[PDB]
Formats: sequence, structure tokens, C-alpha cells
Amino acid sequence: SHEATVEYLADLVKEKKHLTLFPHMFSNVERLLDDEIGRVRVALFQTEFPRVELPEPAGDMISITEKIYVPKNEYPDYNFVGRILGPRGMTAKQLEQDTGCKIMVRGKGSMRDKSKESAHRGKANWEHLEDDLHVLVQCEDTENRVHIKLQAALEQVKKLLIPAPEGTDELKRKQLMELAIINGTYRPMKS
Amino acid sequence: SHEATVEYLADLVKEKKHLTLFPHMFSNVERLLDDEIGRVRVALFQTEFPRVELPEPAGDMISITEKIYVPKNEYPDYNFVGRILGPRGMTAKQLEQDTGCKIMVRGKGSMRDKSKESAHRGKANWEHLEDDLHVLVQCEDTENRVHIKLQAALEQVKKLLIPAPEGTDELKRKQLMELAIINGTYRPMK
RNA sequence: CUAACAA
RNA sequence: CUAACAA
Repeated sequence: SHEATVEYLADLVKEKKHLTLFPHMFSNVERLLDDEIGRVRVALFQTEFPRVELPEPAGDMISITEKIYVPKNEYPDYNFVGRILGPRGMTAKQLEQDTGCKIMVRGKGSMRDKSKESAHRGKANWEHLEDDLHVLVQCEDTENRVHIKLQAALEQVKKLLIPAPEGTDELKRKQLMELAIINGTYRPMKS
Repeated sequence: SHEATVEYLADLVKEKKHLTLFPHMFSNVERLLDDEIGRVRVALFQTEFPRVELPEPAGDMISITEKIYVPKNEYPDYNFVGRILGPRGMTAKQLEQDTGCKIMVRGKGSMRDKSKESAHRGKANWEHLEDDLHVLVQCEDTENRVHIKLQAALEQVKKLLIPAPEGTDELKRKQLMELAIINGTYRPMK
């Protein structure tokens, strides 16, 4: 396997732009190239969280939701939500999958556009806007699995609520790098 | 991974040929297509060599080379070399890889074009031509490994030096079928 | 300098 | 009717 660098991915993409013009003549080799582009993307941008080992289901079904406030006040300038979510919410999805939980960002300043927020305030079904910015972590499994999963996701969400000093944020950098590619380049290179 | 069938390998070989028309546009694609051609080639035609077991290196370094003459006299029409080497030398190369040994086919008749042996016979660095066609089998390792390795290769070269009766040579059949698909003379669409 | 989830 | 290794 060729080293996964951004420079390489760019190379593969320019090739993919040309190769896809002849989808029939080159059907097999386009698939091969899609494979390699996919592999290189995963190695570059995808950061993965530890997966935990679970017993087979046994006991009652339990749904459990923990609320963890984001230390927005203590660190007023740090963008915690953006780093938890990731480009297209990819990081949150990765976390959801790896831990078997559901991640939901809620409370004041949780809406993408803070202007629209001020309108829903008080209204029914939006009562969480009265609360401070928090992450809800939620797992539903059987009595002998649900708490294992939860604790796995809690440990990760808590890590992400500790802001990283300048130039040490490996997670953030991968995110921003991918993001630059998404909205700096055209269609054949994003997603 | 796509399933490795001869129909697929053919298809990949077809594409590689079409790619010759774009000299620079698909450098990475050519390399990737080669990797896959190779992977499939191995899946279809690789011989299964018992994986020998190896002690940890202990002892003095030993380089040993054994010479095995091929019974070219007793079997004057049997292509022994062709069967030892294989298509693109891949049979020999794999034996090399599986045993840690080096395989060299030497002697009179050893050169592809015997017209050339004449030109070199008697010359320097070509003194092996004054000898009968034979196979040098060579390994270099520590003492507790080098003889294990060597016996593995020697056993297999010996096997290959016993000709097979007609149309029961599954090795020769796999070899010429790989060779056909890869040169694109055999193009199964099945 | 990320916006998923839910509606 | 397979041609590697070595120069």
C-alpha cells in the first residue's frame, strides 16, 4: 500500500476525474481506484474511538441518558461542539457507532444559527433551550450491556470537553483538513 | 476483494492493455491494476508448499550450494527447465520465496537461445557451460536454519526432476493457462 | 473552525 | 512449449 498522504489522495482524485469518463472500458480499474481512494481517505481523516467488548444480551431492556455540560464559560473561545460533531457530523457518527450510543447536543447556543434559537425559546418541544449547552449521551441495550457502552461513550465525550492547547489537536486538524477539501475543491474530491 | 476467477483475470488483462494507449494519464491506476492482477494470479495458480518450521537464528552463518544434474539423457524430450522456471519464472521465484533459497539453472542447454552458448562456451564467467545441465540450489542462513531451508528446496527440485506422464501434469497445465491468460491469447468470458 | 441528531 | 536467477 502506497503511503496515505494528502498529496497522494489529490493524485488519485485527478486520475479518478479522467478515468470515470470511460466507465465501461475501465469498469474494473475504476472500482480498484474507488477502493484505494476510500482507503486513503479513511487513513487520513477518520479518527476512531476504542470499541468495547460486550456480553451477549441478558436481562431487562434499559434506556439511559446522561447529561454533561460543556464548560463553555471556563473556556469561552473554544469551539467544543464543532469538534464533537465534525465535518457533516462525521465525528459524532463515528463515536455513535464505535460506542453504541447516541450523541445529541442541546441547550442554549446549540442551534447552528443562534438567531433562529431566540424564536423557539419557551415554545413547546424546545424546552432544552432554557438549559445551558450540554451533550446528552444515550444508550439503549440490555441490563448487562447498556452501562458498559455508556461508560465507553462518556469517557470519550468527556475527553472531547477538554480543550487541547494550540498545535496539539490531532483530531481537530484532521477535521479541518478534510473540511478544506470539502468546500475548497469541487464535486469529484468532496465526499 | 473481487472473487479470483480466470474470467476476471482475463478482464483485468484486457483493461491493462487498453491502458497502454494513455502513457501518463493513469500512472497510479496502472500500479493498482498490477497489484490486483498479481493478487488474482497468485490466488489461481500458486502452488501450496508445506510451510517449513524454523528455529531462531543460532550459530555461524553458512552459505551452501548444491548441484543437481537433470536426467536430460533418460528423458531427451522433456522440457525440465521450462517446468522448473514457469511462466515469467514465477514458479522458480515462488519456490525461492517459500524456501529462502536461490534457484539457478546452469549447464549446457541452460541458455534460452543455444546459439549464444556457442559464443560464450569456453569464455570466462561461463565455465558452467562446460558442464551438464544442472540446477544450483543455494541457501544462506545460520546453521540451525540453513539446512532446513535447503532440504525444503532440494526436495522440491528433485520432484520437478521426475517427469510426469502425459496429460496428468496439473502443474504444466496451470503454468500454460496462466501464461495464456496473461498474454491474452486465452480470454475466457464465461 | 466543523452542525450531526431530533422535529 | 513456460526462461527466471546472474553480467
